[PDB]
Amino acid sequence: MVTILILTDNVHAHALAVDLQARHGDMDVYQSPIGQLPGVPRCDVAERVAEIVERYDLVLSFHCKQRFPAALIDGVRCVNVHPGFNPYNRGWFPQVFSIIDGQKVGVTIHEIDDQLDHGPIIAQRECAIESWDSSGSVYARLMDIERELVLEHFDAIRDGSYTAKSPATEGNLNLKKDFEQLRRLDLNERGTFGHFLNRLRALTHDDFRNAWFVDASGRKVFVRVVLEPEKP
Amino acid sequence: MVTILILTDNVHAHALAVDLQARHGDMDVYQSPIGQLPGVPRCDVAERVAEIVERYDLVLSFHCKQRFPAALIDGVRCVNVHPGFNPYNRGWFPQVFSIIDGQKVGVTIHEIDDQLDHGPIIAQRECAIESWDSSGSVYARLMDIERELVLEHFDAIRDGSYTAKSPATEGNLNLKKDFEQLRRLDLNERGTFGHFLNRLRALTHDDFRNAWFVDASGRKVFVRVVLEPEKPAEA
Repeated sequence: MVTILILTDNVHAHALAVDLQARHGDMDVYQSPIGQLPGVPRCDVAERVAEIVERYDLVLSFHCKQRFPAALIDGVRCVNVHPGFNPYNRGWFPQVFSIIDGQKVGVTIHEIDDQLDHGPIIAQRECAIESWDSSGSVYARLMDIERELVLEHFDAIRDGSYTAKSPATEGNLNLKKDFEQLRRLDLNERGTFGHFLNRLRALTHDDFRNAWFVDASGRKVFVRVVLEPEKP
Repeated sequence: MVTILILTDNVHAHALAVDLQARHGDMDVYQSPIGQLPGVPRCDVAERVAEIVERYDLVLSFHCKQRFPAALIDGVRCVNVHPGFNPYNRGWFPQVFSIIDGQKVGVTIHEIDDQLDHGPIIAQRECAIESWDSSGSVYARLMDIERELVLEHFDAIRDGSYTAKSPATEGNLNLKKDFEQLRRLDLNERGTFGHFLNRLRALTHDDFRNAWFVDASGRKVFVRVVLEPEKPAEA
């Protein structure tokens, strides 16, 4: 008896959403106008507030990066699923920034307020970062944890039977621009080999061409690292 | 009429030798007692000096790492093919060391004397090192260049009709221990990002596990780098 709107542009969250839908039933699964998921219906949130409010009991977003209209937040219960450990490295690509700065990463399910990845926490779970992890390998585990956490908490999210708690501090927020500035490797920058290995593995995600430098002759060169722990 | 002994332990130099033998005829191809080339006959050079000297007119080695017996050098004309640009980064894995120090790398065909990769140069050719090269990618090009250069100068080497010239300087020599020392990445070591990238690419060679660090829990982790230049606009 609970009508749920799911919104996500993320491929892994969408696969999760499709499974929740097969199990729950009264749930629609949409992406935004800029989403790139083929065959997934599209919802322009800013233009659909009264419709969403009239039709749904709960809006459940995954990996949302754009703030919801105040009227939406007020008109219906809005919950977001974020693949970082709030309030640390809120925003873009939490694992990239955690690999670099040592703070916790994980998955957080929280009530939505007017700030990004901010607001009362319903549940969260940490994900360990190993010395040999890259962004891509942490991200993969984060997607498993996300599925594990959401499935465990689904009934309480659907029913509203939790007591959510705001984090104790504001933490820190990373935006797209903070990621873009990390991508560029300054060949002149001094630091430890550990620091440099952290930077390269933080920027390594499957075959994405994230990290780049410009060489002594003006040519752009992309870089990633392959890290392999000795078997125990 | 020139009877040649080729010695090499290297798999690419050996394929080159077999091609030379097909064209030359009067040529035997051997590896050392420690070579790992399957089906390649073995020659213990130190134990075989008198035999080599009587049977052959030229000894031509490729990538030779053990100094030749003095009586051998004196008894028969000996020439080596070394995949570095003498006199710079002589010895082990020149492209590794040149990726790090910016010195020239290449292939050098030289007369053998009593030091490693030292002795009058018959011919050499440089191999450019790109910012995106690894040891592995430079090494593959060095093997092409080696075949190019040796084929070009083979008749002259065979006939002894060249005039070899000693390099003007001693340059420098790397041994196996110098390579092994590079392998351990100290996480506390300080340097530029450029220097560190040079270190990782120098230690990247196909899938060999050359570079490693130990993390704070004592776990050993191996490291390779993948570099790819932005593709030029379509030609």
